[PDB]
Amino acid sequence: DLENLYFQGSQINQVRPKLPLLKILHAAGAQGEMFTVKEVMHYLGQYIMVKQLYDQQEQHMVYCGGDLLGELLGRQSFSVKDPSPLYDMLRKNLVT
Ligand SMILES: COc1ccc(C2=N[C@@H](c3ccc(Cl)cc3)[C@@H](c3ccc(Cl)cc3)N2C(=O)N2CCNC(=O)C2)c(OC(C)C)c1
Repeated sequence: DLENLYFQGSQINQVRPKLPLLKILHAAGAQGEMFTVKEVMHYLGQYIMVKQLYDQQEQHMVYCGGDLLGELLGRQSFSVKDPSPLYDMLRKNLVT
């Protein structure tokens, strides 16, 4: 089966975060250094919640400036409604 052959070694698609992003996931309670992209998103959400980087009024708004997360994103702020910067950062900080 060629479809089986193609997908072998590639059915979970784990990533190894680059060291600064790994430190963020660890601060949100992650362990080890291999994750699914779904796990990375869970831990990043948790990180923002535990470091209180969101705005209690406009909870879609993240103020990451002066946090390690802001350094990785190259931003002072972002909205979960317009998550382009997060896509960019994860493309650069997740290794297959
Ligand atoms: C209107 O209020 C909302 C609405 C949605 C999100 C959100 N939306 C989820 C989400 C957003 C963008 C992408 Cl690309 C993926 C997932 C996910 C998330 C995951 C990673 C990051 Cl870096 C930020 C947010 N994410 C969350 O982490 N949420 C889910 C909703 N409530 C929560 O308890 C936490 C949200 O996130 C806060 C952490 C800012 C707040």
